[PDB]
Amino acid sequence: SMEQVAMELRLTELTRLLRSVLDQLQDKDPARIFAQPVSLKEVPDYLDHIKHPMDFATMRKRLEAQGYKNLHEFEEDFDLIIDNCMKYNARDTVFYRAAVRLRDQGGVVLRQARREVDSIG
Repeated sequence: SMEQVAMELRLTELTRLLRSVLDQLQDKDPARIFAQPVSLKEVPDYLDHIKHPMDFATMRKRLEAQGYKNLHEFEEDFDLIIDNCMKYNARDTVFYRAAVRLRDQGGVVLRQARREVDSIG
């Protein structure tokens, strides 16, 4: 149908906007702490602690398969990255602190992304 095509075009455009959001958020992680999944070879107890691991590569795979239907889904994954890290690592660690900084800096990007998603529809 023509309606299915129009819905598909909306999703493609949301994907484009979320790709630019993802890039902007990942630049706030210049240490690349959150770039890849926590290695289960290197942290073998991880899944005993963190039930839904997340990282930027995994989000990028979902994004490129158009697997985010709305901004809320995407934000959920971003918050996982932060929240996972702030539980596994203590306050006095470079990892915890990288998360706090990513959260605070990413808030600004996400606030305008929400306005753009609503505005453009």
